[PDB]
Amino acid sequence: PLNSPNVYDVTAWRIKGQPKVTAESDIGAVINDIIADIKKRQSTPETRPGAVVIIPPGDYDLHTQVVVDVDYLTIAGFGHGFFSRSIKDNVDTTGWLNLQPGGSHIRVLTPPTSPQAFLVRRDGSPRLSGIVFKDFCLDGVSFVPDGNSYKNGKTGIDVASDNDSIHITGMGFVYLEHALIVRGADALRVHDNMVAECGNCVELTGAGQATIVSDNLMGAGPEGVTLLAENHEGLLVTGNNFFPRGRSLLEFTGCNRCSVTSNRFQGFYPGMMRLLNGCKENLITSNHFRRGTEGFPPFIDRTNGLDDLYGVIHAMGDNNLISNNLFAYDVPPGKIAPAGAQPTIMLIAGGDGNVIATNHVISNVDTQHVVLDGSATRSKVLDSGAASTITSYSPDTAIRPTP
Amino acid sequence: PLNSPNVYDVTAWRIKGQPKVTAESDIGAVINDIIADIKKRQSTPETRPGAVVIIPPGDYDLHTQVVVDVDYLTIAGFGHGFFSRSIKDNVDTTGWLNLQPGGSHIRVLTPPTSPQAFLVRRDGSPRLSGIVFKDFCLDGVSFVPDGNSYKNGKTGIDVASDNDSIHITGMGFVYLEHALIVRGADALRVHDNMVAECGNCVELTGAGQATIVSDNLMGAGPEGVTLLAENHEGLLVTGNNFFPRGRSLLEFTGCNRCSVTSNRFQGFYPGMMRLLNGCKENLITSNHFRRGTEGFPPFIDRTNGLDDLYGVIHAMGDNNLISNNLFAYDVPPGKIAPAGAQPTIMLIAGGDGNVIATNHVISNVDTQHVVLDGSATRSKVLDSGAASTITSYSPDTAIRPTP
Amino acid sequence: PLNSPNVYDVTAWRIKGQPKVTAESDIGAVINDIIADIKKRQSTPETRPGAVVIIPPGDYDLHTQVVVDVDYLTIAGFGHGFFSRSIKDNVDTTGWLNLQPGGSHIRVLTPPTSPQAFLVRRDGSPRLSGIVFKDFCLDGVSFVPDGNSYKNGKTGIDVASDNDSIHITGMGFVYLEHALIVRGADALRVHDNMVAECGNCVELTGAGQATIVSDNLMGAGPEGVTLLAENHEGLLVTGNNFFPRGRSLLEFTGCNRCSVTSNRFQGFYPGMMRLLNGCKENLITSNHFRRGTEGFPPFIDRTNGLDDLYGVIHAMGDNNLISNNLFAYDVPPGKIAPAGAQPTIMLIAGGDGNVIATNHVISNVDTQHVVLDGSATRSKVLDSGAASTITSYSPDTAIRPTP
Ligand SMILES: OC[C@H]1O[C@@](CO)(OC[C@@]2(OC[C@@]3(OC[C@@]4(O[C@H]5O[C@H](CO)[C@@H](O)[C@H](O)[C@H]5O)O[C@H](CO)[C@@H](O)[C@@H]4O)O[C@H](CO)[C@@H](O)[C@@H]3O)O[C@H](CO)[C@@H](O)[C@@H]2O)[C@@H](O)[C@@H]1O
Ligand SMILES: OC[C@H]1O[C@@](CO)(OC[C@@]2(OC[C@@]3(OC[C@@]4(O[C@H]5O[C@H](CO)[C@@H](O)[C@H](O)[C@H]5O)O[C@H](CO)[C@@H](O)[C@@H]4O)O[C@H](CO)[C@@H](O)[C@@H]3O)O[C@H](CO)[C@@H](O)[C@@H]2O)[C@@H](O)[C@@H]1O
Ligand SMILES: OC[C@H]1O[C@@](CO)(OC[C@@]2(OC[C@@]3(OC[C@@]4(O[C@H]5O[C@H](CO)[C@@H](O)[C@H](O)[C@H]5O)O[C@H](CO)[C@@H](O)[C@@H]4O)O[C@H](CO)[C@@H](O)[C@@H]3O)O[C@H](CO)[C@@H](O)[C@@H]2O)[C@@H](O)[C@@H]1O
Ligand SMILES: OC[C@H]1O[C@@](CO)(OC[C@@]2(OC[C@@]3(OC[C@@]4(O[C@H]5O[C@H](CO)[C@@H](O)[C@H](O)[C@H]5O)O[C@H](CO)[C@@H](O)[C@@H]4O)O[C@H](CO)[C@@H](O)[C@@H]3O)O[C@H](CO)[C@@H](O)[C@@H]2O)[C@@H](O)[C@@H]1O
Ligand SMILES: OC[C@H]1O[C@@](CO)(OC[C@@]2(OC[C@@]3(OC[C@@]4(O[C@H]5O[C@H](CO)[C@@H](O)[C@H](O)[C@H]5O)O[C@H](CO)[C@@H](O)[C@@H]4O)O[C@H](CO)[C@@H](O)[C@@H]3O)O[C@H](CO)[C@@H](O)[C@@H]2O)[C@@H](O)[C@@H]1O
Ligand SMILES: OC[C@H]1O[C@@](CO)(OC[C@@]2(OC[C@@]3(OC[C@@]4(O[C@H]5O[C@H](CO)[C@@H](O)[C@H](O)[C@H]5O)O[C@H](CO)[C@@H](O)[C@@H]4O)O[C@H](CO)[C@@H](O)[C@@H]3O)O[C@H](CO)[C@@H](O)[C@@H]2O)[C@@H](O)[C@@H]1O
Ligand SMILES: OC[C@H]1O[C@@](CO)(OC[C@@]2(OC[C@@]3(O[C@H]4O[C@H](CO)[C@@H](O)[C@H](O)[C@H]4O)O[C@H](CO)[C@@H](O)[C@@H]3O)O[C@H](CO)[C@@H](O)[C@@H]2O)[C@@H](O)[C@@H]1O
Repeated sequence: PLNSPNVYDVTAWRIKGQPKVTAESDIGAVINDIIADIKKRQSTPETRPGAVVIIPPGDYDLHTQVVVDVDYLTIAGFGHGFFSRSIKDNVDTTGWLNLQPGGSHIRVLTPPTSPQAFLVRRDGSPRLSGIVFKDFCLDGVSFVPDGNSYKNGKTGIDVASDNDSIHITGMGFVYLEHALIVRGADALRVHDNMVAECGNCVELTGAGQATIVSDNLMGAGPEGVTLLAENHEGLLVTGNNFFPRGRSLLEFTGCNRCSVTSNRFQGFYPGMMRLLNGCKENLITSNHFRRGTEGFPPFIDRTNGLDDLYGVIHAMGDNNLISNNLFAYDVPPGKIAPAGAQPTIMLIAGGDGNVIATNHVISNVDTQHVVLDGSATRSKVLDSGAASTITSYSPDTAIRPTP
Repeated sequence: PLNSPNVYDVTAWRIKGQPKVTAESDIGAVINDIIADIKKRQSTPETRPGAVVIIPPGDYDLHTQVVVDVDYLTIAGFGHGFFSRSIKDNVDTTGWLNLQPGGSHIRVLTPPTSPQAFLVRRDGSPRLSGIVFKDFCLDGVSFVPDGNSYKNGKTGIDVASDNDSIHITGMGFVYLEHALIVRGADALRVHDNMVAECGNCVELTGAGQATIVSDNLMGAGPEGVTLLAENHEGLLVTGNNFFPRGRSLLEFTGCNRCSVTSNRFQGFYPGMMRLLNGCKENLITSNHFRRGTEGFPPFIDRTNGLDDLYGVIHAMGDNNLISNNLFAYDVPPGKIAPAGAQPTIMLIAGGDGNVIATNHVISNVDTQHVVLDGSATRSKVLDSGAASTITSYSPDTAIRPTP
Repeated sequence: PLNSPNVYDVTAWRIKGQPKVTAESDIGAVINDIIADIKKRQSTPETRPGAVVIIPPGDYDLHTQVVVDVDYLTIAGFGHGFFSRSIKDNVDTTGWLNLQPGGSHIRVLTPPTSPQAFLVRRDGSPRLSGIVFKDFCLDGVSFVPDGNSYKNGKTGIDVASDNDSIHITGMGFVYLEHALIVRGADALRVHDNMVAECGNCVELTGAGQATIVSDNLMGAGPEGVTLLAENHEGLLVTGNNFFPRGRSLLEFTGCNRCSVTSNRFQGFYPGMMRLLNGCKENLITSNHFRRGTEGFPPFIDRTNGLDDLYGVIHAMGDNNLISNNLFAYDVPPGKIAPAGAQPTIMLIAGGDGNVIATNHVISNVDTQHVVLDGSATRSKVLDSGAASTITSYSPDTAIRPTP
């Protein structure tokens, strides 16, 4: 294709001894054989620049899990190929000109014994570095036992060992229980992807540093996360459009000194944003939050099991700045839990020194813009509603009502 | 080029029955023939993954409108090829080493009755999904009757059918009356494009959902729009650099629960930002606004017909938050209209519950930072200027002057 | 590879009469020969659409400086190939599977008399236009006399003449004294790059207009700048993750009407953000600032020579809005300079009309959240700390303490 042995076309690669295996029959087997060829040629720590695996547009079955254990592997297609399998699965499709996702289309047909399509893992040293996934489609094909479960035990990309400077861009993920998992992410960029109709979209697990999640379209399922970060420092979440129907849109546990700025959040359940287990010194600013109710009939009675006192934002931690956000709450009074409750927009569930400043709230019913738990200390609430919209169970909250 | 029938090189493709037609002579005919080949091979609703059309760098004439009616079509070049035809058309080009745009360079030479270079449209179902335009140049070549009219009736890309997950990235648009139009956009991304010296840059028409317009350079002409959205819900506009000389830089009509955050706006006329016809619950925050005067001699006496009482931001609708913006106004007193008037920076033209908070204004003349129309109800103006810079003709506006 | 003479593969291109000069031995010489071939074929101002130079993954030595003097040259690899040479140089690498960066990997081995790998420069008109550098790695290989000096006199990309619509995206820069310098930038985009372990990351010198620096990961060295801009107008800095250890993370000199919004800033020294020499009318909003101390043993005793009274933000100029930011200051008393001093978070060193509004500061010791020099005029401090945390030596500062 190019005059370099480090450029692979999955549609041109023949597996020695298995002449019937094609990218169409098992792209997993073809890419593992390509990686074996890389490891054969690149055999010292000063001769391992990696390679690019090109996936032309087409339909490819993946039966065999790909183990990515080399630095600077690029897996690159020519399109994210996103298609709403959720709408297809729930309407009359008579006369429809297309019935599945496309582009550089990998159908994830992994067994339960190796359920991640791409397992990015190296035992040993150093951190896996500079791996790129871009411009292709990972499709779990079906949920179990029906299209509305958001369950199938399949993962698109699982990075399971400490990693540096990974770049996930221009991807499409659809109908995976877990689209993308990255554990121990250092200097990760999840940028300009379509991650929708997955049980869970992006899970940043274990710990992380200096990460950017930007310019993504994401929608998850009601038992799953849209974006989750665990023990991240300096994660920046910006320019994302998060839409239903994750249990949450943004969930941090033990994340400190992170920034969630300039995003759009639309959810159908309480607890769209959760800062859990002592999140400290986070900036939650310049975001648009819309709490609505489900319009799509197959999900109308589906819930994340939380009531409207949980908060649109539910925060437990110290010295977070929740500022300069707009909250638009519109839930029919008969869909509010418990019956006759004032919904909570921002709940300070616990912690010291949290500051809520310049937030504009619109609701169709009487709401508490801010509730602060009895355990909250040295809280500040400025210009985020009339006195009558701010509930401090804590005796020491300083409150400036909107004039 | 690759071992897939779904990868096309426009410079290698021969049209059966028209053997002398090349990408150089009519790339539109070549791409139409390629799309016919895709539809011949991809002949069932479960065998349509689409294809990539590759445009090497070069000068290509497009005479025949391309009709894109297949899902997951990627059209990709290797460069946006942007060149200022505006400077070229208006100065002495003696000894100039280049006189036109380049990269993957499509000269748009469409007939007046089929003027859009790319018409993206399908009659039937489902929505066209996952189409990608990237990394090429669409050039309208000339404006008529002269280079400064911003008129030629040509469009770069016109999406005229309901669409899902379209991605427009790394493009160059120049000297088109309309660069990009997208009707009924759902989960659209207009990302990291150069759209400049077009009459109109980006028109998001009809209605839309869950769209991101991010990281673009845009500049339009005095009778057209830079970014227009009509009846959008959850549109996120972030990281854009909007420069002159559109009639407006951002124009929303009937848009609700949208966000315009972390952009740079430079305009030479009033009405740089317009929220029109009852826009509700939009966040307008963390933007830099610069109102100046035309410095390029060919356009010095051009106007958009609006006076300085119209506003840098003109807002008509309910419950918008306009916060944490900087406005730098510098217009020679002789060019301010009406004669001797104080320019208006933010005009609330009408609507209920709008909040203006924490805005810094600089002006070379005495200005009203905020004017509220008499018809505005339950408005708040916080820390957006001294009492002498806020005019509320509405009697129920709550004003906290900057201390 | 494709049926166009404007598509070059550096691994396929042979220099006629120099068969020993390959991409591997001197990719500089190869690309210079490709540019001579472009110039020979594209011989008139109406036949210069430019070309693409494709860099497959591999290890390539660059001994000869590349002179880019043609419009619409795209130089494109398949991977940024980033690897921490800094960690590699300072820890036990026994059993390490990789010891250097990779991807589309250019080892910069330039002579001291032509030290920039890529010099983008043209004498004559018009401005160089539409040049693209994407998806490859520029590696300076070593700092001298040891890995921790940040010194080698090498530059990755130096744009030395006036330019329009340049695009730098998906790049990796490592172990260069200067990664990227762009003089006289007009409509430049530095987007989604990895620029780390360089003495200086991005220097926007001379003057500039309408530029975007977005979605980058950047880390410099203690004598150098992360992002520098000189006399820029309408620069937008957004979505970036700036980490240590530059002298500063953002340094503006004489920049006016620019915007720094929705970024993450982590530094180990005072003066993380500097608005120097009369910066006017800039927006600094919705940013996360973290001032910490060096944790990586090899750099523990390194400093940028400034004391803790300099400021996390140091501003000298008029009418800047510094609002809606979070500052997390944690420096052990034994590392504060001078010993026993009260650190300053935001210093207004001078100028007229600066506004500081809605800033949340956390500090491990008592700090002055805001200090205004005696020379400051018409300053506003709103909701950026209790009265005991704001010090105005200027008599005309209006202060509203946080309630
Ligand atoms: O909530 C987001 C979440 O839901 C998913 C599906 O599980 O996305 C659903 C989506 O639309 C829901 C909505 O419409 C469904 C509908 O169709 C669409 O197709 C139309 C025809 O061209 C488009 O014009 C329209 O814009 C599309 O939304 O399906 C039926 C026909 O197939 C129509 O009756 C519907 O219009 O359902 C309610 C019904 O009132 C509407 O408000 C929605 O448009 O959700 C968003 C909008 O809420 C949209 O992007 C999706 O299509 C999943 O992808 C997400 O995770
Ligand atoms: O003094 C700063 C100094 O200490 C270091 C670590 O030695 O960092 C601590 C840190 O937090 C200080 C902070 O919280 C302390 C602590 O508080 C929890 O318990 C309180 C019960 O009294 C609750 O009120 C509070 O909500 C809980 O978070 O938090 C730690 C758990 O992470 C526990 O070790 C403590 O018990 O002190 C006050 C409360 O007293 C809070 O406002 C702070 O969060 O200091 C910085 C803030 O300056 C913060 O990042 C750290 O976690 C060291 O690095 C510092 O130099
Ligand atoms: O307002 C943006 C809008 O206008 C367009 C043109 O229709 O962009 C023009 C632009 O600059 C206007 C400005 O400069 C014009 C001038 O400078 C250009 O050319 C020089 C040499 O080729 C370059 O060195 C310089 O950087 C260019 O800007 O062009 C003429 C001929 O070269 C010179 O006489 C000018 O100096 O006009 C005045 C000076 O007359 C300056 O204040 C301007 O810079 O607008 C922006 C800056 O305002 C800049 O990026 C553009 O070049 C169009 O592209 C936009 O939609
Ligand atoms: O009570 C909420 C409940 O109603 C639903 C629709 O059944 O949504 C309405 C909505 O808006 C409420 C809001 O505006 C009402 C209305 O106002 C227009 O007319 C007024 C009188 O001339 C003007 O003062 C105002 O500026 C106009 O916008 O808007 C409707 C059309 O969109 C008209 O039919 C109404 O007359 O009520 C007050 C004004 O009384 C405004 O602040 C509101 O915008 O409710 C939500 C906000 O809570 C908003 O998104 C909706 O448009 C239903 O969905 C809700 O549960
Ligand atoms: O309406 C604001 C608008 O007016 C201008 C003048 O057209 O500013 C008026 C304003 O400032 C006056 C002031 O400006 C300093 C000046 O130079 C600074 O910047 C240079 C780099 O760009 C440095 O080399 C120099 O050392 C700096 O002092 O700023 C301009 C360029 O930005 C230069 O033209 C100026 O020389 O002049 C005095 C010095 O005499 C300074 O203290 C001021 O900063 O006037 C009021 C104060 O009365 C102030 O609020 C305004 O900024 C224009 O620059 C503005 O955009
Ligand atoms: O400050 C940024 C600046 O420093 C550079 C190096 O010059 O980046 C360093 C970095 O980490 C510093 C840190 O840990 C380094 C350390 O750990 C890494 O490796 C571990 C697995 O081997 C990972 O689990 C961990 O996440 C990595 O940070 O490297 C050594 C070898 O592994 C270990 O001894 C270290 O623990 O140093 C202190 C402790 O010494 C920790 O607090 C830090 O994580 O900083 C960035 C994050 O901004 C991270 O990616 C780097 O590894 C340079 O690249 C930057 O300009
Ligand atoms: O499933 C809902 C039932 O569970 C309870 C707990 O037995 O509600 C849990 C719930 O709301 C609790 C709530 O109240 C607590 O704190 C108050 C102030 O400190 C105190 O007076 C209450 O006695 C105590 O229960 O939390 C907030 C205050 O933080 C308040 O608004 C709530 O009433 O926990 C979630 C919040 O974290 C809510 O979604 C949920 O309702 C019982 O009350 C429910 O019937």
